[PDB]
Amino acid sequence: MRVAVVGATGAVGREILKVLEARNFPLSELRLYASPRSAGVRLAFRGEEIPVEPLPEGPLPVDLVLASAGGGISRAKALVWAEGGALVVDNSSAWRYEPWVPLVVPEVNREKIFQHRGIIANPNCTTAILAMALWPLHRAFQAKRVIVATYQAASGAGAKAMEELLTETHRFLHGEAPKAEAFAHPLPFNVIPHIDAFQENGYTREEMKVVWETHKIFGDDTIRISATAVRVPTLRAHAEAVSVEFARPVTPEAAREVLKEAPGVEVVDEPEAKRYPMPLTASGKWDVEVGRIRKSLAFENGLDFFVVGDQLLKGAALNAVQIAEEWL
Amino acid sequence: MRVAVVGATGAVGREILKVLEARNFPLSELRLYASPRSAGVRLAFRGEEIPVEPLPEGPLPVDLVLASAGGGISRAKALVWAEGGALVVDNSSAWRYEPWVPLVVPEVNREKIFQHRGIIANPNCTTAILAMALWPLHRAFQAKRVIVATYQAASGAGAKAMEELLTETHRFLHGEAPKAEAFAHPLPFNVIPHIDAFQENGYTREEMKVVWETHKIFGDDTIRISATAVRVPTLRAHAEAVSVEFARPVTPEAAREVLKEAPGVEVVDEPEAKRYPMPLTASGKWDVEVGRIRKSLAFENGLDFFVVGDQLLKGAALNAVQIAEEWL
Repeated sequence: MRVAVVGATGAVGREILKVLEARNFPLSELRLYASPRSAGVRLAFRGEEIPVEPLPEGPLPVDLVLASAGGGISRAKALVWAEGGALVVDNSSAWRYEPWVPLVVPEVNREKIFQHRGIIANPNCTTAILAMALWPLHRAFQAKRVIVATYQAASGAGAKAMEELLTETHRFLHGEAPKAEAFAHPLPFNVIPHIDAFQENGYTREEMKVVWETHKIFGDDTIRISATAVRVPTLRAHAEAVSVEFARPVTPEAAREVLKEAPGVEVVDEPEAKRYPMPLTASGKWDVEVGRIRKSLAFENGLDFFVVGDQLLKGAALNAVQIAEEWL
Repeated sequence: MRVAVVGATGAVGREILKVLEARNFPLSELRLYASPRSAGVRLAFRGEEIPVEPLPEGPLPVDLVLASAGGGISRAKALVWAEGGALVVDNSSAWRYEPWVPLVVPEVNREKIFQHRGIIANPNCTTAILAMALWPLHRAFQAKRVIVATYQAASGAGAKAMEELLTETHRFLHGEAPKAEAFAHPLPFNVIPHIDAFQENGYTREEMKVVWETHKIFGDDTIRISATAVRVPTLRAHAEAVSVEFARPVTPEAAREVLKEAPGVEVVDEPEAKRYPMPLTASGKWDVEVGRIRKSLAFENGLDFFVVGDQLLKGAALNAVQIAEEWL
């Protein structure tokens, strides 16, 4: 199974090698691709060093293409590739909101993988994990209203921004005013209620995704979803205080056992033992932790939970994993 | 006109006297008090230093008393310092919920002042700054359902909890494991979905205050409230993302015009300009920043916004402002 990795040198692309390694993904070939910028650099796989070819304006030669190199190139290459007979999984937002491409999270609509006709859209970060937990609640209790507050990380802004936070928080401690460059403002010791592009209704493209992606990933345009994407001083883990109004009578004790069964969703819920989800323990694991399950006081039949999932893994883990299923 | 500070050395005692010294307070006596732990220290004030006294088991001698030395101590002397003839204004969770005690935020229930019997409670920092936004919106459209995902800083944990945050990040930035002592878990580069202590309902003592406290200051027992409280790696500014369902058709623009006219509350809401509240650009002001005001997609007639206010000031400031009115 010849596989290409368009985007290699990026945060996702780089994690894409290790999970791809860690799941013992059975390749045959090994192809890393980047735009000219990284035309001559080397990464590492199975301890063995592998080159990074710049992308050639001309489709060849692979079975599977795992794209994590912006929408510029993806919007531009998707078709060209799947035509060469390569299965295309893109982590960018170029084909997501398109009627012919399935937007999949293996815990939910794996069924859609085989409804593809050349490409498959990898979901947003904030959406993937939130689904990993919100998938089973929906199926069991039918939601109708979600209100999330995001505690997003630096990795979401790429690797250069993950680094910025290190160096910046560093100069901060030493007196010198943070040199904001990778974010809209200086992020050390602060929060930016601004993740993406502001639309006409007030929300940002990021916020708006929590909805359009859900409405499709679940195939239910009927769920009322509100969300505030906020950037915070954290390396690679996304946090999101969630709330929901249900059809069926919830029970923090019924959502628990149920949650206690869902795949890839470590339940982490113990107040007495100061035991709840945290980027402290979420970052690194393939799972998403979920805690603070409590009978919501806001809604007449609601729940307030907290969720954490590694942000670079809910890019790459669900990627290299959609393929593992393609196999199925 | 004599005043005393009980907890004259704590982070809050120190903002008190500086907004005392800054709002040119009509005092006439400068008695600073603190527990024996600190029975030998001197603070600043109008140029001269003042010695700090250990809390006397002999309540007296003053007219006004800005207490800020904990809960066990205010519970045991509020009544006494009171019988002496002093007016006790306490910034702690100890009297706030007693029937005969007025919980006051000048801008909302000033009149409640003149209906007290010795003690006037000073609400929860995550309520005061939150009340400055929700009040006008509430007495103009009428709240029915509030949901707030707090982003509280280490300032509210304390002085030793701010100082700790700095050295631990620094330590962390240097490749060594944070050694928490001031927080539940290591705070550097992380979020902690737990603030005070857990109640049986599944909610922490923190959240519930943001409710109970709101009911009493507002005079509306009926208002399905719901809080979520998380400590973020920030110095002394508190952020919250809100979503209040309102009865009267509300307007993002109509509500926005209310606020620019609401006291002690500055509006900051220009998306095209990357203009919204930020701990950074709000820590040290007497106004609370509101912005990101938008028509919420969660409910039919609702509003979502971002709120940022300085914790330590909405400790000291709301306290020496209650007294200013104890004069008027």
